This record gives sequence, C-alpha cells and structure tokens, in this order.
Amino acid sequence: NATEIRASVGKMIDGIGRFYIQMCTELKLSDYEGRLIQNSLTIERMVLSAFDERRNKYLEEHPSAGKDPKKTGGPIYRRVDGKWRRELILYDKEEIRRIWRQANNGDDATAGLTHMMIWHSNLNDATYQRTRALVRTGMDPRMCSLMQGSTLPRRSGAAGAAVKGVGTMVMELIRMIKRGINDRNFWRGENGRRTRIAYERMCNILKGKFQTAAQRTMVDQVRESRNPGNAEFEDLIFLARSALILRGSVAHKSCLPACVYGSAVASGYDFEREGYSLVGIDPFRLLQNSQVYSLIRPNENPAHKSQLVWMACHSAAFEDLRVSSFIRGTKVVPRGKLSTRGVQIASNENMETMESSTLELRSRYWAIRTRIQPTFSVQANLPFDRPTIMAAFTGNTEGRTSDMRTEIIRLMESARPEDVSFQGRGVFELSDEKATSPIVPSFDMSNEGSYFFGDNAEEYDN
Ligand SMILES: [K+]
Repeated sequence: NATEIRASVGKMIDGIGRFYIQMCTELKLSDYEGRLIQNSLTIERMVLSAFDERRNKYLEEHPSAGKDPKKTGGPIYRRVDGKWRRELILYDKEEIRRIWRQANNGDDATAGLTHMMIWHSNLNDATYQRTRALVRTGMDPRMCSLMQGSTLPRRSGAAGAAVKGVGTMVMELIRMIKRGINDRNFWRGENGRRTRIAYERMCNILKGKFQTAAQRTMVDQVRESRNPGNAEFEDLIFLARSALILRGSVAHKSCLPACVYGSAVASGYDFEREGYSLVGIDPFRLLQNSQVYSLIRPNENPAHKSQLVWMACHSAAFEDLRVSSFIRGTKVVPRGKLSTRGVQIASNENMETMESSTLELRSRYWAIRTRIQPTFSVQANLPFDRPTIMAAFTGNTEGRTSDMRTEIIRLMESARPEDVSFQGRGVFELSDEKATSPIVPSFDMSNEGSYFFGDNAEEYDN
C-alpha cells in the first residue's frame, strides 16, 4: 500500500514542482527570483485562487489584487539596478488552471492545491498571534497552543480538518452557536438543518481528535443539543480547557513552499519514481539540498527569518522548542524573541529599504514523526508550563456540572509520567538515512519550551 502511496504523494509533488518551474518560465524570473520565497507565495496563491471559485476553499482573498473576478495574481519582485522592485501581475484564472493541469499530466491534482494550502496554514501558524480571535470567542488567550490550522480558509474538509487543533474546532463551533444566539431562524428551515448537518460534522471532527472516552462522550452530549446555546458554549470551553492537558490528536504536516519542489524537479529528481512521504527524511533531504532566498526588512535578523520559515516547513510551531532546537542544531527561540516580522510584504511597505537574504533551512539531524511510526522518540507536544496549568484548571468551582465534567477533571489531575496523544520526533544523523541509530536527545533545560511564551507577533486579523 505504501508501496503505491509513496508513489501517489510523489506524483503530487512532481506536479507542484512542474507547475512552479513553468510559472517561472512564464514570468521570466531570474534563478534567484524563482528562489525568492515571496515570489513562491504569490505564485502558490495564484493557482489556489484560480481554483477557489471565490468559495474561500483554498484561500482567503484580500482582494489586494483582483476586482475583475476572471483574473488573479499579486506582487512579484524582481532585482533591477541595485533595487528590489515590486510589480502586480494579473493573469487569467483560466490560463493558470490550464498551466496547472498541464503540469499535472492533465489531472486536477486537488491534493497539490491542498498541500499548498496547508503550507500557507503552517506559515501563518508560525507567524501570527490569534489572541484577539480567542477573546472574541470567549476563549482564554492561554489556549493559543491549541490553535493549529486556525487560519485555514472557512471552507475545506478533505484534508483541511486533520490539521486543525482542538481549539480551532472549539472556536469554530462556538462561532456558530454565538450566531444562533442572534437566531433569526439560524436553526430552522432549509438553512437550519443545512447548518445543523455542518454543526454535526464539526462536532464529529472534534470528537475524533479527542483521545479519551470521557471527553468524546461529552462531545456527543453537545452534538445532540438541539437549539444550541450558552449551555454548550460552556461545555465546549470546558472541553478546550481539558485539551490543554488531555491533549488532542492533531496532524502536523510538513509541507514545503512550491519553489523548493520546483528546484528539486529541475534538478531532475523523480518523486513519483522515488516516492515521497511527509513524515520522515524526505522533507529534510529536500531542505538540505535547497536554496531559498527572502526579502528582508531593515533591522530584521536573517537568522530569525530563517527560523520562521524552517518552523513553518516542518510544521513545528506547536511543538516543544527544545526538541526543535535539538534537531536544528541551533537554538529555536520563542516568537517574542525573534527579530523579524512575517515573510509577506504588505503592499504598503516601502521597496526602497528592502533587501534580500539567504534562508538557512538546514538541520543538524533529521526526524521521523512518531505516534506515522512508533520507535524510541521523545514527546514533541508542548511542556506543562505554569500558564497552561492555570488555564486548564479554572471555572469548575462554577456553574454547570456533570459526571462527564467530574471524570476528565479526575483524569486531568493525575495525567501521567508520559502523557496521552503522543506527538513524537525520532531523531537520526543525516548520515543514517535508513534510520539504523536513534539518537537519544539531550535538551538544554534552560530554554523556553513554548513558541508562544512572551509572544508579540502581529495579530492575524490585520
Ligand atoms: K518578535
């Protein structure tokens, strides 16, 4: 089966690569410019757009370049006369779709679109705080670590779901409910058994991430409300709190930008023939041989920009910094400590003071995602820091109450020498491709374990 799965995924990767190579030819990019990560973004967003049908399935459109709905594109950056120059290209969505399909042996390769969509999601996860979204949902900002895939477009399911975290689901459910509290037949008619079927589906997706019968059970109690309101809200928030301790099973998917794949395909790599898996050496191998540049703002530290992108590539934001640091071979610091802002350049920034720099995306070691395999690894889910504890164990002194609420607290209060939902990394030498010798990591215990400690990133909604 993996016999043909590695092929199937490989096949996808070829397609993104070929697509990218061709888009580079189209736009007449210099080798450097094609390796410019902000150009990679614009090109990815382009193809995503061309297939979105304005559904917000694959992306959210600004619309900072597209009033004419038949057309799509964004800022492309070229090096001219010792200056970085930004131009907005517009293309026919039809034309893009053409090129995309052509790069995919004539297929629709929806998996490729999704792969790019997740890469963006991962990049946003590494970059932007969601503190504001959480309060407006009545959640606790210390739940920031449950907010995987929080930034995925409002329509997706096929593969979108697996990467969303427990908080993201709670937030999405709460948002629905909250709007059944300004009613207007939100729950009656065609519409309100339409949404009622959505709501059901979501609760199930939620339920699935949960890894104890107590919490799943409690989820069912919420699903099978009927006019959902403040009652369920409370239970959900209760549920999110429990997810800080009895954590959910959430897929972390390591998806690289299109330029990396493009470059590998131009280097004659045959992904379909060789196979591809997101879960082990494959993305590490690619990143070791890659050459990606980035635009850089004055007073930003190239190394920090580098961290930001590495993290995103390896989908590592909600993972223990100490593990990341160990695999990278240089300290992976919390976002608050990072002398950089996001990879994308707001259209009002700038170009006069802009520079480019080389991204450092290598790693000292490589790793297999465990419990996806299960040898000797170490927990790569976040540590129990004070603030996680404090947010996990509150308003139960209060209000609502149940046998489901009492179990759960019970499980929480006693929560193991090891811990439920084991997201791992097994770590190997790059000189040990076949994985013959697990390295037992030695963490530096003085490092902060949470990407989100002292966070100060721009808030995502802006
Ligand atoms: K910062």
